[PDB]
Amino acid sequence: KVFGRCELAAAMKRHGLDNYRGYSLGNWVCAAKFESNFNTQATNRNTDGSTDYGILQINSRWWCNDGRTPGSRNLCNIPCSALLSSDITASVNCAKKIVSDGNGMNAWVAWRNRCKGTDVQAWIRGCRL
Ligand SMILES: [Cl-]
Ligand SMILES: [Cl-]
Ligand SMILES: [Cl-]
Ligand SMILES: [Cl-]
Ligand SMILES: [Cl-]
Repeated sequence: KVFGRCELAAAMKRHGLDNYRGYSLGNWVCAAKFESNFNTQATNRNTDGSTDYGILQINSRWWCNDGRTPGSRNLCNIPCSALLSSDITASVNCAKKIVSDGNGMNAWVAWRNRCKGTDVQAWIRGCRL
C-alpha cells in the first residue's frame, strides 16, 4: 500500500507517534517519505547484508527476523515480512522501541541526513489531524 502524505500522518497520529519521545509528527512523516516513499511494501538491502522493511525501513540486523541475516537480533520480536502490511501497527510499535533505544531518531539515517534540522512541520501542512 502506498499512503498519501496526510493519510500516513493520520495513521501515525492515531498510533501515538505525535511527539512520541518529543519528536513531532512531521519528523515521522518526513522519515517515512525518504525511507520508503510512503510505500508499505518497500524493501532495501544494506551493505552488511541485512535488509530494511516497510514504511520506516526497519532493519533485520537488530529489529526483526527474516531468516537470512546472519548474526542478527530480533528485538521487536516480529517477522520482517509482518512490516510490509498495509496496516502500520507493527512498524509503529517497533519504531517506538527503536526511538527509545538511545540515539532517538538518529537510528534512521535518512531522518538524520534529510529531516533533522529542517522544518519538518511542512510535512503535515494542510492535513486534517
Ligand atoms: Cl509528498
Ligand atoms: Cl479510509
Ligand atoms: Cl533478539
Ligand atoms: Cl538500527
Ligand atoms: Cl541518507
